[PDB]
Amino acid sequence: ESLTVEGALEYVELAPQLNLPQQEEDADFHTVAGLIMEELQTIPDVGDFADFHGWRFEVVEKEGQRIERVKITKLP
Repeated sequence: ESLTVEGALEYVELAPQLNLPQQEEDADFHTVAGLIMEELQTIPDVGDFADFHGWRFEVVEKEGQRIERVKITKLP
């Protein structure tokens, strides 16, 4: 599977690689999965997604209640 990360990748680890923008100190999430929950404000099902700074984050696999895998694509 093409362009996917684990839910629990750290923003701090992903972002410098996608040039995502730096976060502030009052950080609301630390992980890809956390990013998704933050934007949605709810428990994402499979195939829920969040758009953020020009990218889309889509939950492809849930293991239980954990977001296991997310698929990163590009927005318009």
